[PDB]
Amino acid sequence: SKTKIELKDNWYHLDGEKYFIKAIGYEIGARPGQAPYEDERKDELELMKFDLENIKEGGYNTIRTWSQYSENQLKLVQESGLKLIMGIDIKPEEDYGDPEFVKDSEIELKRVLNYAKKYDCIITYLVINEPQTDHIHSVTGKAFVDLMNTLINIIHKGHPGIPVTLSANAMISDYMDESIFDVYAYNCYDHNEGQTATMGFKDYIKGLNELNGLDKPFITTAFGYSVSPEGGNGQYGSNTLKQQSDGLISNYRDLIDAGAVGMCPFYYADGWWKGGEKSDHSLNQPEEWFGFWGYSDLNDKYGTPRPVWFAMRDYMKGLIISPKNKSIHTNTKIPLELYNDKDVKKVVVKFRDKVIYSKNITSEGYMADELTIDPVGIEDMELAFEFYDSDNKIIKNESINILASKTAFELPELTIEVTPEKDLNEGKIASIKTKIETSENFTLLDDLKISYNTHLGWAIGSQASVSISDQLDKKIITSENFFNIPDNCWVVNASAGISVRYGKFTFKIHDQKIIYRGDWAKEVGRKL
Ligand SMILES: OC[C@H]1O[C@@H](O[C@@H]2[C@@H](O)[C@H](O[C@@H]3[C@@H](O)[C@H](O)O[C@H](CO)[C@H]3O)O[C@H](CO)[C@H]2O)[C@H](O)[C@@H](O)[C@@H]1O
Ligand SMILES: OC[C@H]1O[C@@H](O)[C@H](O)[C@@H](O)[C@@H]1O
Repeated sequence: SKTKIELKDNWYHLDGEKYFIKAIGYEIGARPGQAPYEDERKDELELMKFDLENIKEGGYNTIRTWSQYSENQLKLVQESGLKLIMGIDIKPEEDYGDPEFVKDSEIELKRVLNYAKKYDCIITYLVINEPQTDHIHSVTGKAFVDLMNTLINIIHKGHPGIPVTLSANAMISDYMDESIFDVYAYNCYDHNEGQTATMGFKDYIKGLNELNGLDKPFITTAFGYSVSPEGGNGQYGSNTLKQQSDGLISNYRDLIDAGAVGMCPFYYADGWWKGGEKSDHSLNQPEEWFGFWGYSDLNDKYGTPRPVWFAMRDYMKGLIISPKNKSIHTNTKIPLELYNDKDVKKVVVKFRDKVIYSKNITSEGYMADELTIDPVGIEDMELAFEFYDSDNKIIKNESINILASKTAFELPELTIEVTPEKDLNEGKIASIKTKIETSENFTLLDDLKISYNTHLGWAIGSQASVSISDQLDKKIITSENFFNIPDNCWVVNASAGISVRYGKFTFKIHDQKIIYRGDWAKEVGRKL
């Protein structure tokens, strides 16, 4: 009598009902003094009970993991009521083409499935975490793609009806074909650099979903901020607790706006192990301070929640999927899509302090309806949503900003032409020629940003800020920027973008090219 999972209209459905995955990343075996990949493996059931209870009280309906649970650990999750997105420990730096590696991975996965298939709390498998561009280049995309297929197929037979995808960072694996998987997924971070500086976070991830083809559900397997005392660069590491909390909420809205119907904020609690020494909480390792919970000292096995925990719990009470923030509408009818928890009994939408939508909610979960708006010409509109509880008291406010008209209209447009256009082998030097078709009434703000992300490990590559002050009054605004191509660049994401404003509506216009060195990515690269 197990949960039927159906993927359609780019949503997960459980037992016929659309189901927004409100997950959180969760790693057991990562208390101070512990390292989950090196220590003798323990079930840690007492600490899991504490954690699973905390996570239910934090508002989540799902956990997301990196490493397979034992049967004992799975049964506890099963009995908790939470859903599980279970990662499999398939070492990313290993040779995917090595028959011993393949066989060990297959034997291990089959061992897991043999009991895991009894536990219907599992709603997705993640078959690998974070394969690096250069490594794939080195062992070949075919080795990679063949391994993914092998494991996908073993899961489809061993635990039927459960979707399979992977954990892949959007900043380094933008180029990758994800069409072999059942759902599209990225780890998504907003550090306002490279792709996220040009396109902005919303538009970057949405672009990838469009390139993917808008034909499967899309989820995020990670996002968030580190509150390390120091270390990192820009917004990576070294955030305040307030920055962390405000950042998760900005991320949550943005990624919904990119089409996500499942969310795995990163993550439950700090892992001191992650910067190298598990017994020490290093002041300058961003990676050891990503938790929504932190530990006081080496002996603290429990920890306490940081402000982000409470902001997230509050934010998740009522989710707005449509309309989307920074969306453009040319109809008077706007799709409304909500995912309410059981405490939301009424939703109101206001424009300029006037009710345009009111509805008593009698059942939790997904609901669709339509908003009627009445824009004059091209009208920027802050849509003020209000969620109320059973006592008619507001428990959440959220704005959705739209740009609306009853009639089709012109936006300013940014396109790029990139050289080499199609094959990096054709020269040692690149160019990005940007062209902005302006539109009066739309103000271009600040600097044009250019990114030539050559994908060398985590490094962003060259960027450039170009002033367009001297050109603001022209219909067509141009720029040409040059970049040296590293010999070990196998793929590049070349992009450009600028901020635009219409009344109080601010957004970005941008364009993007993904360009490969040779035919190395015939198998692994996205086919359009
Ligand atoms: O089980 C698979 C794999 O796990 C690795 O350890 C993982 C980390 O890779 C992971 O890293 C996070 C990213 O997935 C996410 O996108 O961003 C955050 C912030 O930058 C990263 O920390 O974190 C989890 C949880 O601590 C770890 O379990 C192993 O290193 C690897 O050997 C193993 O195959
Ligand atoms: O410096 C390396 C780090 O850079 C960040 O942008 C990534 O999100 C991290 O996962 C990575 O380990």
